[PDB]
Amino acid sequence: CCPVNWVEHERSCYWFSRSGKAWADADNYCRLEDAHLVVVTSWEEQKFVQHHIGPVNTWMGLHDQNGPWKWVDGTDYETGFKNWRPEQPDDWYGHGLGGGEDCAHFTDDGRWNDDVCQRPYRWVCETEL
Ligand SMILES: [Ca+2]
Ligand SMILES: [Ca+2]
Ligand SMILES: [Ca+2]
Repeated sequence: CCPVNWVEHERSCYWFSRSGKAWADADNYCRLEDAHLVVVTSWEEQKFVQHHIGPVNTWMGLHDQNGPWKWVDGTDYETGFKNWRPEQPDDWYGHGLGGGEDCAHFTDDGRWNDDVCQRPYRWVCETEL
């Protein structure tokens, strides 16, 4: 069973924030719930998450902080589902905040973008039943 206020979908429980945090803080929040930032592995799961977040920048459990792109729960990135907006990920430095872009988020249309990990975005936690 999923906890109260969590949403069950295909053997996973999801929690959709209605507040924003920097990626590291969202990551910590999910771990303290015995969960992890959402790991998207199919078009079905992608459509499900999109439905609940709406047209809002939302962090997921995908990052390339100090190494290649990796899912927070160990799921393989190279052989897995991807939904990047064409021309992403670009590791952009042009925001002028220092560094590239190391954290993935759903954009307003659901396609993914890599962005500055310090930005405060909403987030999604996931746990597997
Ligand atoms: Ca998942
Ligand atoms: Ca990067
Ligand atoms: Ca980008």
